[PDB]
Amino acid sequence: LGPLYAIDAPFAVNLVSQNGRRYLKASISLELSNEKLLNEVKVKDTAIKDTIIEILSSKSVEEVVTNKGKNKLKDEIKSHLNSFLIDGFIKNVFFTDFIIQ
Repeated sequence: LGPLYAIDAPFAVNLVSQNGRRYLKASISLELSNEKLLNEVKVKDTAIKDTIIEILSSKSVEEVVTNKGKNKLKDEIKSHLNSFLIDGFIKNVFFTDFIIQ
């Protein structure tokens, strides 16, 4: 059980809506694999926010309402952040707020 790191600014993106305009709002926490990564994730906050925004803004409503979609989502977030982190890796991704408008 590693250090648990909340991203304080909530995320708010457009989903792909080929009929209307639909919005995802989501509060995300990351489980860190070790303490050393805690400074790296603070240093790389901007990069991390840019990657999450690209992942979430690319999905459709159908792709995120099911649990299989949310779990696809978490794995995508883990692996894209883990492609550039160096001092550790993301163990788990947690939503504490998730809602579509």
